Amino acid sequence: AAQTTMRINISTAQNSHQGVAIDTFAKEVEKRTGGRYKVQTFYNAALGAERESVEAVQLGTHELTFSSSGPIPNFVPETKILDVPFLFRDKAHARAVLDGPIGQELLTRFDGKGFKALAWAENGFRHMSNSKRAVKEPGDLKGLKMRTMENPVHIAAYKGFGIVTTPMAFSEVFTALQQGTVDGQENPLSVIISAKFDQVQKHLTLTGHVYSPALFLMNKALFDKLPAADQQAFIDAARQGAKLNRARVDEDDAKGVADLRAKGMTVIDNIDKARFVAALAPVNAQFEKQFGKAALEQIRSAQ
Ligand SMILES: O=C(O)[C@H](O)[C@H](O)CO
Repeated sequence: AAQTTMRINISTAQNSHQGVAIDTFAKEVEKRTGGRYKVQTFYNAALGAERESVEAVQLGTHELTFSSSGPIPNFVPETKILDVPFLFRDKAHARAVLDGPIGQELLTRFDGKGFKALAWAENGFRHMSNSKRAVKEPGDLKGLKMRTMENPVHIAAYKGFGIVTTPMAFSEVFTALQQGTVDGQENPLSVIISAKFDQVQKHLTLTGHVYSPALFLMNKALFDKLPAADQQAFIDAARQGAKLNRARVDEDDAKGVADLRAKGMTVIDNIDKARFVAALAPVNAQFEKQFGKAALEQIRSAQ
């Protein structure tokens, strides 16, 4: 029987929340299509880091990618609202928003930019790490040189803390931290652990300053050529991928502080979040003007 082999990649390790996502997706696609579609999985930025990969999928040089929302505004501007600091109360809030009508509407914004966005998934809440000093209050961030993703909302937000930002593809981060080009970076525990950033970062604070969604993306032309039953199979495979992805994030978050302490990191997990929110007031006010009160309240009031 005719079979098609496609490729999907991530910037992170096979042994991570995102590796679980794409391995689960590949297994489900094969099962739900009775072997007529197979998906080869690639890790650690093989086939490109996130921005390059989203571009590649748009071009069609490979078929699929799983990416955080970080580089997405370079392609689909509507997702920026999700990247606002301190927008989501907790993972349940974020997941409910993305799975429900608000997130579905955002998926439709990908169609006109040459993707099928199969499903929302999760990277996690992001936390600040660095080599220089323990961060116990927002003032401790001032002057730190921090790598960021290629995301305009994060860059503006972190400048609000007095951080000196440098956007970089994820594939360059470990080496930049090791060499001291930047003092630090920010990422969920799922990434910090799987990327072994404990080896090149002494300090971590659970600032939880933004929620980082992720997405399964497919080249639109390729998706549209799938038979209808197979389109449905790919969507359902992605949703199952998101389920196991989120479960792994939950496990990582539950055990991660003890794990990273055992590995030698000084992890500050007791901070006054209100103080960090207050520090961003000027930039918060700009985001409120940018996205509008209705859209931000629509998300904040979701339950
Ligand atoms: O820091 C980043 O670039 C991302 O969190 C990473 O590629 C996983 O999605």
